[PDB]
Amino acid sequence: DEANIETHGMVPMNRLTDDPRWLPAMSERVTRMVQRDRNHPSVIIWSLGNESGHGANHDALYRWIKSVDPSRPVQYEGGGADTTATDIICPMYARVDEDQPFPAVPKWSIKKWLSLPGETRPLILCQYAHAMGNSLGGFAKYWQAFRQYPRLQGGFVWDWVDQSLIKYDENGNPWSAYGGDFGDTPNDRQFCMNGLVFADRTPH
Amino acid sequence: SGIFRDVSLLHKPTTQISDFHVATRFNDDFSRAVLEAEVQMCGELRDYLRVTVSLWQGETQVASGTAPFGGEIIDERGGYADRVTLRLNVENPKLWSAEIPNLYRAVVELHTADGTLIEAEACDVGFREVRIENGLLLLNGKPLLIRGVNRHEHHPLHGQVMDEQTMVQDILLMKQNNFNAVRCSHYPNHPLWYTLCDRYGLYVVDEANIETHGMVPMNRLTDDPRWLPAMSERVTRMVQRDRNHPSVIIWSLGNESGHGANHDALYRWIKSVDPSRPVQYEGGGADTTATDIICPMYARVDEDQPFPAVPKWSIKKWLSLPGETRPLILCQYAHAMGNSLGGFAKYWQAFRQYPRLQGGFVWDWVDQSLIKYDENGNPWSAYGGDFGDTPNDRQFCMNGLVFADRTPH
Ligand SMILES: OC[C@H]1O[C@@H](OC[C@H]2O[C@@H](O)[C@H](O)[C@@H](O)[C@@H]2O)[C@H](O)[C@@H](O)[C@H]1O
Ligand SMILES: OC[C@H]1O[C@@H](OC[C@H]2O[C@@H](O)[C@H](O)[C@@H](O)[C@@H]2O)[C@H](O)[C@@H](O)[C@H]1O
Ligand SMILES: [Mg+2]
Ligand SMILES: [Mg+2]
Ligand SMILES: [Mg+2]
Ligand code: NA
Ligand code: NA
Ligand code: NA
Ligand code: NA
Repeated sequence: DEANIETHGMVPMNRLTDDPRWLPAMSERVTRMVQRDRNHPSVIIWSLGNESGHGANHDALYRWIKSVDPSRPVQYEGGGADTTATDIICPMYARVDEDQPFPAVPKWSIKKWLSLPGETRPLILCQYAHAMGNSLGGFAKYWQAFRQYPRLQGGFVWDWVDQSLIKYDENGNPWSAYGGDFGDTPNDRQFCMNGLVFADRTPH
Repeated sequence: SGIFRDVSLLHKPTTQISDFHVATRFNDDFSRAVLEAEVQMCGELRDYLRVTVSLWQGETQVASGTAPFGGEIIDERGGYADRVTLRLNVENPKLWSAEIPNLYRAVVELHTADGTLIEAEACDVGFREVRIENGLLLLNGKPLLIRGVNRHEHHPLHGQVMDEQTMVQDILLMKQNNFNAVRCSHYPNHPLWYTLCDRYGLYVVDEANIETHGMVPMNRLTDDPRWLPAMSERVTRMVQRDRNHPSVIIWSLGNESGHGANHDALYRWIKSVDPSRPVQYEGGGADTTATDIICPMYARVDEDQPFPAVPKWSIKKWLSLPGETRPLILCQYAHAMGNSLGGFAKYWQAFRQYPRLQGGFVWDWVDQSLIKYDENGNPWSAYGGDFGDTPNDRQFCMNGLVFADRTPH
């Protein structure tokens, strides 16, 4: 269960989450979620949101949850996937054997990440295998690694269902539309369709 | 069998230096060091006796300390009146490593206050710190990448007798072939070897002469307290002999003797007596309580071999097993028997990618073949069974990167 906090478009990404003036608004997104959902057995992990860098507001909120509900781990991927605001190394799109050593926020091979000096946490990818279009090549390589390494405890595929929307042609017949099809601009075109299933639930 | 290393006579004074230990400690950036030397005497104590420890860089004396005997109080009965510890401050020391084997000379003099020398002892000193931190084996604060080989003391004509020319030949070929480390498989070596490794620059794993491989199970003796005394001397007397060589960076408790409580006792003894070097030991699964380094033999890079009790996990996976944090350096890997070394690049790629995979020691340097002569008197290379020996293990004695005469494979 994940708080409704994503500030991906900021530059740098943590511009708001490291600003104390935004701590109150962020706090309510996290606290009100825990107050609503904490009795559901299906929730096993809380997440602090998505793609909002790593700011001090995250560390304050991580600790709040750890205090109020010690029954569930807290994870958060921003700022490098392995910051002090996450109990689980939870990268997005880290590869199985290939490192992508981006500055400040490298994406190590998952097998390598587990054993970096001093690291001891489990690793569960918050997003992996981007199923956009004809994709999922290399899926098996993840599963072989998850089964061989105890601390590679799986992951969440990206993602379930294409976000295509229905439009109707001049003859009234429906068709699947994506970014820019409503006059929207700028837009990111077909990047909204990344699912294992089509919007109507037919499998890819 | 036989008397296969040197025999000598040594004439010491009755009041003499009976032992000395040199340690070097550093500040955070290695810009300052303290050399501390504990010196012990035998003989009759006299108030006019003194010890001076002097440190030389070439022909220049850089530090010195002099004191009478009498150590600090250590317990309710006092201290060692027959010992003294000198402490020398050394600014910006030249550090020792296999890359640049900088050495100083320490001279330990037992003398009188008014200047007469009774006798002197001395050693080459390499300033370096070896420690494991955060899962990495560091030398002078930097993480090593061990390009090692295991080397037996073997000569095809002389057997297990070692000579300077051969040792030098081996070191030169090792360095010329990008090795920086050697494991004394599986016993303390001829004394000259450590002096050469100190001077030419190779990291050394010094290993006690204890291997009980043929027991069933392998720890039958090493888990038996009645064998603790015999084992103990093999480890303690090695540390007593070799502790002042800078090239020795890691102590090993022996080889292929399972994992017994005697190992745990001896591991602890070394950690108490010499905190300056990690202790490793592979027996009993390579990651037991008796080793500071996961040090398997022939663990594969990607492939697990999950043997009961003593599995050989893929080295990449081993590092990350739940709770594990130690560095991993293979004590033996890539078995170079005959036409072999297939797969060698796979190890290197992994060692460079994983910080905590810090290398390994290839098995092994030189084939143990022996020369025999045909009726013609022409020589030929012999292996197991060729002397009528039986049972024997045939050509398993030839696993070297070089032939017995040092020609490369
Ligand atoms: O389905 C789209 C996918 O995009 C991911 O971001 C892609 C790539 O876009 C660049 O604009 C960013 O600066 C770069 O860091 C980023 O990796 C995003 O991580 C996923 O959550 C998803 O939206
Ligand atoms: O160069 C020989 C090599 O033998 C290694 O042991 C090999 C093999 O011996 C068999 O008797 C056992 O069934 C098996 O478990 C063992 O692996 C030894 O580990 C090396 O140190 C080396 O002598
Ligand atoms: Mg666009
Ligand atoms: Mg003098
Ligand atoms: Mg046989
Ligand atoms: Na797993
Ligand atoms: Na998308
Ligand atoms: Na490495
Ligand atoms: Na052999």
